[PDB]
Amino acid sequence: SGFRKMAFPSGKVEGCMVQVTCGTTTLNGLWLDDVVYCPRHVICTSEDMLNPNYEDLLIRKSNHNFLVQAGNVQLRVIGHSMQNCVLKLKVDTANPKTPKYKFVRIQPGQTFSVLACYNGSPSGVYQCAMRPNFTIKGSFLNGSCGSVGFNIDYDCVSFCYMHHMELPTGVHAGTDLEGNFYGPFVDRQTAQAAGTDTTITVNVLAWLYAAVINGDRWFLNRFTTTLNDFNLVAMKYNYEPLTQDHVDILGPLSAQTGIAVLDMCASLKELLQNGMNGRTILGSALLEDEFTPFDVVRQCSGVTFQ
Amino acid sequence: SGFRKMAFPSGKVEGCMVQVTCGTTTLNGLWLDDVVYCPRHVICTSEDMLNPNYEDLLIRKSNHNFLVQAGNVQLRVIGHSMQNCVLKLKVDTANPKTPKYKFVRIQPGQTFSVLACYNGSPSGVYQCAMRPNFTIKGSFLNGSCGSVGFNIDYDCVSFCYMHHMELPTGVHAGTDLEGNFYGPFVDRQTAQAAGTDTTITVNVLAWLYAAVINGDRWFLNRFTTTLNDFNLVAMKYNYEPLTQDHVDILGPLSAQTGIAVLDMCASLKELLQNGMNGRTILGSALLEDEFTPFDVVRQCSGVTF
Ligand SMILES: CC(C)(C)c1ccc(N(Cc2cc(Cl)cs2)C(=O)Cc2cncc3ccccc23)cc1
Ligand SMILES: CC(C)(C)c1ccc(N(Cc2cc(Cl)cs2)C(=O)Cc2cncc3ccccc23)cc1
Repeated sequence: SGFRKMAFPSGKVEGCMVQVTCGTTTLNGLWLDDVVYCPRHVICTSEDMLNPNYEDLLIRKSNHNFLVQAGNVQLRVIGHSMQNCVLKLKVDTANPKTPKYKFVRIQPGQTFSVLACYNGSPSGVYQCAMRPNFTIKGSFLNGSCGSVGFNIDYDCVSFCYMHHMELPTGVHAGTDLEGNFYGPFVDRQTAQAAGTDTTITVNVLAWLYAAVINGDRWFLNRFTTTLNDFNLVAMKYNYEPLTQDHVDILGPLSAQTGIAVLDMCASLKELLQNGMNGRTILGSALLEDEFTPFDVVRQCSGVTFQ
Repeated sequence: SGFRKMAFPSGKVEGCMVQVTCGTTTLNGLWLDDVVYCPRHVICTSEDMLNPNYEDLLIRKSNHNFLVQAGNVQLRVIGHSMQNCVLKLKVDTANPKTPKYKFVRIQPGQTFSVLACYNGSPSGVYQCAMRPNFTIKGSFLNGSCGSVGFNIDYDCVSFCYMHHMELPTGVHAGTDLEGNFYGPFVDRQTAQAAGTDTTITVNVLAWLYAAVINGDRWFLNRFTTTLNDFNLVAMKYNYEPLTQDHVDILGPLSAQTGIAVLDMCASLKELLQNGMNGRTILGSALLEDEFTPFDVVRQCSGVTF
């Protein structure tokens, strides 16, 4: 029993964190094979960040202007290039602790684990969701840039996030490991604002199934709904539209609990209309939307990573 | 900025997890130097669990009745002893991945990271508090027994918890790594229940200071309180007493924010009286009590390992 915000064990990614220094700017990099990945703004001064020309800034740097530390052991940079908003430093040494890995770009609604790092040392690990406005509600302090987000699937680490910036509301923005930003943001110090955020409907349904599996059933009801009628109500409360694909993905949880997806949709419709009436679900007074259907299955069926 | 329930990186503990099998029972063990630690109930049948005599059950075992697996590597057991409710299996090989470590017993209110494991493989990591009733609100399924709780300071892992059992409310009970149970619990399938749980007051105050540090002050008020008047009110909402020791521990956060401890106590009294009125504090509609004052400082000052 029990249901907790659960991160993947961080060990395989701990092996890959390094410190990258360029001038008086120190942040985190990700060392895989003979390449170190980090945000390209590492080459920028505070004054540079206002209107940076990254091509021109990089053209002026040599390999030896970049100090890479792996624990307290110096890696020699033998090459540098830019892919979109990430810097790739080629180093003389392949990382012996390099795990099996892919670079994956995730969809809004999908979750991942963050290894928060400072000076190339891991501080801590937590679970996050890519919001529909392409931001994450993280815990990052000055020096966290180059901290990575990952999912572990079977034997393989899937890196999906690199941290670049904090927005003025205190939410966070970054890229995939190919340097492509999630959301309509740029790596410049300029007025940038998170768009209006919505609730991740398929995840709230997943979390209601988690509640049922943990013996909390007060919200279930005799009513049903069509997909269309559910979406007409849900959109009024700033909930993402629920697709047929969402319904199919919730198939395994529906089968395990014996509650049809559209019956759980009918339960949610009444919760949105009526509220909770001062009751709670899995120790929360709000409807939680940062657990995916896979997250609920993994934690409720005890899948491990080796 | 931002504030999140944060576990310690689990790498140093991942290196130490093994599978222990005895008969039809498989659970997790902790391999440090040439010893494997696991719950002693590994030597029990389902029938054995109501009134086991562990001295009698253990004296009937040989070294080779214990199958220890570290990945694909069979470890040979060359000895076994019992310390309270943990089994210590002596193995032929010292763990090359053994970190610097200590065995510590924590107090109620203190937090730690859990590496949840099945068949000696890590599933997941989360942050926990030892509740005042000496239980933890974990996420553990059959096979999780021998999963460990830890705090990391510098390079040193301090192991404070081993998982033994699930209570009927769905909360969890276990031991320190000397085999002494937290609370009045025993390793028998006899009926035992969690005592009435209370809110960890000093941690709620710590978390209110975190909210201030992250630029949220809507919940503050013009009032103060005496310690005694705070405790008479907070006990009526099932909150732990706040001691002078608790007040002193909140000293650094009080100094950093310029909000006196008893002023924050006054704020908490009104939050319990009024609720949130459809607002949140650090993205929560409830008052969070699983962050210690040290946890708030660590996460707001960016400490690494
Ligand atoms: C390298 C230089 C000059 C040094 C630098 C680099 C990055 C930052 N910023 C601002 C921006 C980054 C992007 Cl990308 C667009 S604005 C940050 O957001 C850094 C940052 C990231 N995460 C959490 C933060 C918390 C506090 C302060 C800054 C934080 C500022 C200076
Ligand atoms: C060895 C044998 C038969 C194999 C065995 C060993 C232990 C268990 N128990 C019951 C107890 C443990 C303790 Cl200590 C007292 S009762 C558990 O509580 C296991 C357990 C732990 N954590 C989560 C659980 C969730 C569901 C079911 C059991 C869970 C049952 C069988």
